[PDB]
Amino acid sequence: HWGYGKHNGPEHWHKDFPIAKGERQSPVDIDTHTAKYDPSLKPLSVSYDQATSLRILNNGHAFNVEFDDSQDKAVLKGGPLDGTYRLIQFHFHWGSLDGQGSEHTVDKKKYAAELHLVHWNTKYGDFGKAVQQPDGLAVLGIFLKVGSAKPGLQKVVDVLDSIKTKGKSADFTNFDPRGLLPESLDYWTYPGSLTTPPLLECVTWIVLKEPISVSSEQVLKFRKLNFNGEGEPEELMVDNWRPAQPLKNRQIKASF
Ligand SMILES: Cc1cc(C)[n+](CCc2c[nH]cn2)c(C)c1
Ligand SMILES: [Hg+2]
Ligand SMILES: [Zn+2]
Repeated sequence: HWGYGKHNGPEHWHKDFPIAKGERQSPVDIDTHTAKYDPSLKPLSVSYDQATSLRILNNGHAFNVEFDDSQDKAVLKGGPLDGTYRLIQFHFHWGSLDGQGSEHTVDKKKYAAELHLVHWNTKYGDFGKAVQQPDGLAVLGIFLKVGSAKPGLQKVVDVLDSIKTKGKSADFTNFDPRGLLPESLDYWTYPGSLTTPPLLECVTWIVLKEPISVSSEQVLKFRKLNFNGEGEPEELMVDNWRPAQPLKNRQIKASF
C-alpha cells in the first residue's frame, strides 16, 4: 500500500488514487508575491479552550492526536470559513534533515516540519460525510523551524517512546493544542485536498505565516518513530511529506 518510499511514494499514488493529478491538490507552493491580501476575510477564530484529546496513534505514516469531536469543544470559524468546523485530530510531517519536512512551501522554502490540525464542517454530521463535500474540511497548517524548544509540544515528545511502531497507541487525555500555536494568526488561504491518500479535494487550507520553533532534540525524537510494525525491519519515520503540487488556476489569499 501507499507510503513515502521509492516504490509506494507520492509519485505512485495516482495509480490507486487518480485525484492525485486533480484540479485542487495539496500541498502547493505559496508564492508570497502572487498571493493577494483579501479585505473580505473576516477575522479567524480558533477556540481550543474546551478541547478533549483522547489518544495518540502511530498509524504507520505519522502519529495522530485524536480529539472527542462529538461536541463543539475545539472549533475553527471565521476567516475564509462559513459555519463551524470541529477538531478531530492533529499530526505532523517532517524530514530526515532540517532543510526539508514541510508540505507547503513559502517562496519555495521548505521548513523542518509541518503541523496539521484537521477540522470538519459540522453541517455534514460526521467526518466521513464531510470528506464527501467540497467545503467539508478546514485544515490549519503551521510550519515548524528548529530553534528554541516548543513547551506545548513536550507532552507529545514524551509519549512517542510508547508508540514507536505502526499500530501502537497510547492514552493522551487533557492535552491543550493552544500550546502549539504561534503568537500571530496571519495566514494564507486556498482551496485544496488531503495531502495523503485518498487525496480528497475537500479542504479549505489555512496556512499560518509565522512558524513555531521547536528544539533540535524535539525533532530528533520525531525521527526515532518507525514506519514498520513491531518486530519488523526498522524503517525510520522520516520524510513523510508530499511535495508541492501544481496550483492550476487557484488563488492564494493573504489575511494581512
Ligand atoms: C492527512 C490526513 C488526515 C485525515 C483525517 N485523513 C482521513 C481522510 C479519510 C478518507 N477516508 C476516510 N477518512 C487522511 C486520508 C489524511
Ligand atoms: Hg470533497
Ligand atoms: Zn497532514
